[PDB]
Amino acid sequence: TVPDALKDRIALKKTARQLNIVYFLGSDTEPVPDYERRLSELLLYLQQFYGKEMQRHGYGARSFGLDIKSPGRVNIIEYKAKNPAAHYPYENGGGWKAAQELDEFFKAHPDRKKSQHTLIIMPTWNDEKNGPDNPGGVPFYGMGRNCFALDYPAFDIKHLGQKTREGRLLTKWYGGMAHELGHGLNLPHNHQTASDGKKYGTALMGSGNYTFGTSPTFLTPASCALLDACEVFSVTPSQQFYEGKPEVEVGDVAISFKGDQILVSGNYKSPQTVKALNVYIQDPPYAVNQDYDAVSFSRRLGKKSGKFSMKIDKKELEGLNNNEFRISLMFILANGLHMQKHFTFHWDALQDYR
Ligand SMILES: [Zn+2]
Ligand SMILES: [Zn+2]
Repeated sequence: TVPDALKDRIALKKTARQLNIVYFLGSDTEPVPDYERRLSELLLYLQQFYGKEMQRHGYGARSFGLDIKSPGRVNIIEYKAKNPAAHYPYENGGGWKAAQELDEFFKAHPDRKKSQHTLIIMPTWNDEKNGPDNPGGVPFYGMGRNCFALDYPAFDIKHLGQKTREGRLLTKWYGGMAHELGHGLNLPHNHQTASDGKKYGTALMGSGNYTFGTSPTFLTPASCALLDACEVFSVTPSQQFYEGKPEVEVGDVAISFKGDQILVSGNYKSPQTVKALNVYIQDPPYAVNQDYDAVSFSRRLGKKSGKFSMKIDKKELEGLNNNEFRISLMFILANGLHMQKHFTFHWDALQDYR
């Protein structure tokens, strides 16, 4: 009743909002057997991973909230869809179609919606391409505050880390869920620093979807700074999330290069508290799926206005190898919105900025 992988687990702080879990069934789709237990175990272990990382970074035992209906059992919404499975495929807006239908379901049942974040899980298609040994066919990506992942018969934590086809399949699809959930929880891609890579392994939002459960995987300071400002990690019920627009004035920005060091400083002013500054340094190209390489840093601010100061060591920029690089400054607000400013440089023609 308790898998071995959950025997080591921490008590977590109650949160003001919880991640919704929807098991999304096409009108012609049968659940994968034993999904309530299998997915509860996997989700509770995922919750442990995120909560232990938040604690290790100084935020206390805070994870994404889950609605628990009995010991070891998540309150999963089993949703029977209006249309057959073929109507909500990975491609061509299948995920948006599912999400719109769930918007209708939550409008008609607002008691069952516990936050603005939802993880939708669909069973694998079973055809000539996909099946229990090669899951796929369904949405599998982040979509705003929503994210999509899948289920299949061996999607069971008992295989975690095992040197078997089931174990390798699990790290692929469980690591995948962990990473897509990160996107759903407002996380962009980022890469571990050189020092963190040596101590803690592979960043989950970098290539950690390939390592989760098999080799050491972790969450960066910058990811934890965003989770600190994510609705389902809130221990402050007075705080409302994601309303309005990010309003930050950023002035007197200086970026200077002195030996091996990158100096970043400036001032900020917001009507909201500014929780933190994340700094991302990456090689081109810069699209939202060409940024697995962005090495990230974070600094706590915690005021509505003030100055920021940061020295970044170039030797921590593990993996970067382009003459051209971009520094992004991301200001994270208390309501979970953020704004960014970008600056591009060239190592062979380094120009201090303002
Ligand atoms: Zn991703
Ligand atoms: Zn890049």
